[PDB]
Amino acid sequence: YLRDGKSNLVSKVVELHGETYATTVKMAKVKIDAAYLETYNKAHNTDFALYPQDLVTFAILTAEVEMTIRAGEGLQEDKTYAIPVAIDEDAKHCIYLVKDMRNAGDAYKGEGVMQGYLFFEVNDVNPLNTLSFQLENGKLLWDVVVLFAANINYDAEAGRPRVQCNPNVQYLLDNNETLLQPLRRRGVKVLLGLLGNHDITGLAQLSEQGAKDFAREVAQYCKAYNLDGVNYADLYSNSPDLSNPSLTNPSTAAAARLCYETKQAMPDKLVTVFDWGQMYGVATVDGVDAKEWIDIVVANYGSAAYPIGQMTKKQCSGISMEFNLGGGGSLSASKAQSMIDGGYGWFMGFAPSPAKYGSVFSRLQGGGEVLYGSNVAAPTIFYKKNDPTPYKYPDDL
Ligand SMILES: CC(=O)N[C@@H]1[C@@H](O)[C@H](O[C@@H]2O[C@H](CO)[C@@H](O[C@@H]3O[C@H](CO[C@H]4O[C@H](CO[C@H]5O[C@H](CO)[C@@H](O)[C@H](O)[C@@H]5O[C@H]5O[C@H](CO)[C@@H](O)[C@H](O)[C@@H]5O)[C@@H](O)[C@H](O[C@H]5O[C@H](CO)[C@@H](O)[C@H](O)[C@@H]5O[C@H]5O[C@H](CO)[C@@H](O)[C@H](O)[C@@H]5O)[C@@H]4O)[C@@H](O)[C@H](O[C@H]4O[C@H](CO)[C@@H](O)[C@H](O)[C@@H]4O[C@H]4O[C@H](CO)[C@@H](O)[C@H](O)[C@@H]4O[C@H]4O[C@H](CO)[C@@H](O)[C@H](O)[C@@H]4O)[C@@H]3O)[C@H](O)[C@H]2NC(C)=O)[C@@H](CO)O[C@H]1NC(=O)C[C@H](N)C(=O)O
Repeated sequence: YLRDGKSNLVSKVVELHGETYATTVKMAKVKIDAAYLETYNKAHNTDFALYPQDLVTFAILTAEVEMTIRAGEGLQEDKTYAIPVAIDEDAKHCIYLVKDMRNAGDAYKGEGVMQGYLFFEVNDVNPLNTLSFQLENGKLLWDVVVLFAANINYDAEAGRPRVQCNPNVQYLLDNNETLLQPLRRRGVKVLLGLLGNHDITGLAQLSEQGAKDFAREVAQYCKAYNLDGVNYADLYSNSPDLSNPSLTNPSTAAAARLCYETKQAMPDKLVTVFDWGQMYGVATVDGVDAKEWIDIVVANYGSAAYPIGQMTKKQCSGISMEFNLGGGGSLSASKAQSMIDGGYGWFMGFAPSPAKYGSVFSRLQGGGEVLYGSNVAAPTIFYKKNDPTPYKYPDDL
């Protein structure tokens, strides 16, 4: 089979932060197969446009061949383009999903650095508070943020599980242009959190068909509200009704099915998991390795995440900080160096709030110098719930 040589993935998202991106295609010759894009889009129910062929150069396989992707100027941003490359019948193709991020760089801290993953308890805290967190050199600390959380619940009137949004979640989605998109314009990836919610449905207990449908609903939410993917957290569900065709016995295999189907439905977006309950641990679905469908795994406070399948620690958190309750440690110089030495890709934080910024920022001292050459700066603004106005920190608290 054919795959991208650097990631070993048959489907690879490329974010352009400069004018060029170089990789290999690994198996003969390779070619861009524009006709296949219709087949790919039909299979995934996607609508990616073909990346301009004149921007892609191959150095015949030597088997591998160098491929360079150049950034262009005619294209629409916040849009994913495709490079379908062709040498079972699937093993004849791989795909690059290309996004130009040159103008949405404020969270991009460089190649090979650790990245931040932050959950907001949106019942209480405006996610615009992401903007309170910058390094002294102006970069935004938190590459990825989660709206914690929409729920999975049974819709009795429709006879199926659904995404169920409480009034706070729904208000953010309804107001996404003013309360979520300002983050995306600056390069932050905004994920919808999904969480169990005290009925027969759960993220690790959907049947195969139930998981396919719920995955497709989650993808529809991410498309409609212009979001960047999902986090799944398998907590708070009750025992399933095994007589219900949408449900099955809770298991890591059922959870993996949901993750796999979600990536299939939104292959250019992030599929991420909290490692708790039955949400994580099975490394293959339908012969496809987990590196292709778990982009980020974050662990419970006080633990580090671990990779499965072909994943590495680059897809894993090395620290998880509970910013409301205090546990999980600090992102100190010594911890930052430890995590780099261990090859971890992420640090996770949960439930920061402006009233506790003294605590939160105390726990971010020293680490930024090690990770980025620039410490986290003291905050000067904050946001109130549901209010787009930047307020002065700490005076306006
Ligand atoms: C058990 C245990 O412990 N567990 C644990 C877990 O938890 C974890 O997890 C993880 O972590 C984190 C932490 O860290 C978390 O978070 C958390 O969570 C929690 C829980 O939650 C859940 O639940 C709840 C409750 O529920 C119940 O109730 C209700 C009413 O109330 C109802 O409705 C329901 O239904 C339920 O009931 C039912 O069931 C039950 C049982 O279950 C029974 O009993 C009954 O009968 C019935 O049936 C809820 O609420 C929640 O939900 C919510 O939210 C979400 C988000 O979050 C969403 O999604 C949803 O939707 C919801 O919302 C909505 O609704 C509500 C109501 O409900 C409203 O209100 C709203 O608005 C909306 O609408 C879930 O489900 C919780 O609790 C917590 O919370 C807290 O925090 C936060 C922040 O973070 C805030 O925001 C809040 O508010 C709160 O706060 C509070 O608290 C705190 C402390 O804690 C503080 O800080 C503050 O300040 C406050 O305070 C106050 O209060 C308190 C009391 O509470 C007192 O104390 C004080 O004094 C004051 O007053 C949080 O959220 C999470 O989840 C996770 N994460 C992730 C990432 O995922 C785990 C792991 O870590 O771990 C565990 N543990 C263990 O495991 C241990 C072992 N076992 C040993 O042994 O060790």
